Amino acid sequence: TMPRWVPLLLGLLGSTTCGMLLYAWSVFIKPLNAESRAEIAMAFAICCLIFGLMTFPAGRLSDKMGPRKVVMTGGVLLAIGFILSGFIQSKYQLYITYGVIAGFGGGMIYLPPIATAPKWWPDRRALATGFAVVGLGLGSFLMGPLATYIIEWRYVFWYCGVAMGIMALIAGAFLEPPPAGWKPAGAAPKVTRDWTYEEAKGDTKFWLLYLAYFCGSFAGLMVIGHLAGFGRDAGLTAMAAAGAVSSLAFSNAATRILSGWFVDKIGIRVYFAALFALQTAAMIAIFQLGGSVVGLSIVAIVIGWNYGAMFTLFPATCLQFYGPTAQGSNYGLLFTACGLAGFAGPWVGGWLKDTTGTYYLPFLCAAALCALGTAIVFMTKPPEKKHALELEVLFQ
Ligand SMILES: CCCCCCCCCO[C@@H]1O[C@H](CO)[C@@H](O)[C@H](O)[C@H]1O
Ligand SMILES: CCCCCCCCCO[C@@H]1O[C@H](CO)[C@@H](O)[C@H](O)[C@H]1O
Ligand SMILES: CCCCCCCCCO[C@@H]1O[C@H](CO)[C@@H](O)[C@H](O)[C@H]1O
Ligand SMILES: O=C(O)c1ccccc1S
Ligand SMILES: [Hg+2]
Ligand SMILES: [Hg+2]
Ligand SMILES: [Hg+2]
Ligand SMILES: [Hg+2]
Ligand SMILES: [Hg+2]
Ligand SMILES: [Hg+2]
Ligand SMILES: [Hg+2]
Repeated sequence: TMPRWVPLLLGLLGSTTCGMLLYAWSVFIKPLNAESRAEIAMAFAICCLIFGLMTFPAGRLSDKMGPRKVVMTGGVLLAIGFILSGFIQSKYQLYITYGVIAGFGGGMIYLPPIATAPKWWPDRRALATGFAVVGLGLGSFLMGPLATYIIEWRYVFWYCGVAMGIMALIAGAFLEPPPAGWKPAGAAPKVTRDWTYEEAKGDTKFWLLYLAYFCGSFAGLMVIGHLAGFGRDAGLTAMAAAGAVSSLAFSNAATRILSGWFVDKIGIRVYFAALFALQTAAMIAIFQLGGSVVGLSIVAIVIGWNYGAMFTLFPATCLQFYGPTAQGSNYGLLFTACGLAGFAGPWVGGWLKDTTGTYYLPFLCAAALCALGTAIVFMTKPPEKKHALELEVLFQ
């Protein structure tokens, strides 16, 4: 049929499309304001909400009618989203074009490779997931310099939108699970089977993981935007604080592959719980390390490592608990937690800071959420593997 590393390249393409989506708004704040900063950020808020919710229908549709159709619809929708975002005049115009259309298309791109790629790597599920999610830490390294080039803004929307449409159409074009029979390899039994979606959705462990995903995502999104202002409040220059926090991008991208590889070799739960614990420690430690370039860098690298790991390790966990046949539907549901979090978290962090005027409230709230997540992730072990009596009774 085809070499099983191609779905990795596909997930990389799709997720890199998605990372470009996530990166664009940051470069658009100054150009758009040139023609309120909060008023712009509402478009990114809608983008995060629509993306995170639409993974759910994208996952159900991928499981029902295959991932090719969904990734390609998402590519057309996101391409239209960006290209129409270029021909805008109002704020509501941007909300619609970028927040809704683009978020819809991007979510439909994002989910199906995460579900599909591991099916090709039953030997390396987490690493395959990682390739399907690693593009989201690559948007900067590809788009950023060229973005600055073309700005020095409508052109960035139009041209990047075309490029993303093409990458998503290619990534979806060649994307599909392995054929039903053969799995890519190199007295009566007791036949088990993967969980159905209705069975997993009704499982309590699913909702404990859901809660842990919400906590981790919410903490990261509530503080990440504040790291550099923490540094400037401690006496650093804007440029020095900014340099320091920028290392976070490197660690956020690398963790998606590295954690996947690591938990493939040794297992998920304790490493994942360790990453959560370390994130909790970082939310507290910033008050001691955050006032110097080297210290603020260490905190940024740790936070990024932990945060990014979430997006390989939650699907890897979900895959371990319930199996791969319904991974589109199960992970589509579960990601809606990061959907709600990306909607509301950044706003909450800003509001707590303003309320007290200080970074104690958001950082300690985020440390509490990561503590809850540590407990949930560490104590939650996989559920009973299901018994397939309706197949078991075929053996004479
Ligand atoms: C934003 C953080 C909130 C995460 C936790 C949300 C709990 C929502 C309730 O879940 C319910 O649990 C039952 C079994 O436990 C299921 O049978 C039922 O179908 C499901 O609706
Ligand atoms: C900054 C912290 C980095 C993570 C270091 C913790 C690695 C955990 C290794 O323990 C292993 O975990 C597996 C279960 O998941 C099992 O094989 C077994 O219980 C144990 O051998
Ligand atoms: C002195 C004021 C209180 C400080 C310590 C408690 C912080 C309570 C803020 O609530 C926040 O609201 C979000 C709403 O979605 C939830 O995610 C979550 O429960 C929590 O992060
Ligand atoms: O990895 C993701 O998919 C993500 C989702 C929502 C917000 C930020 C990110 S970085
Ligand atoms: Hg957002
Ligand atoms: Hg988005
Ligand atoms: Hg976290
Ligand atoms: Hg999210
Ligand atoms: Hg708090
Ligand atoms: Hg909190
Ligand atoms: Hg809460």
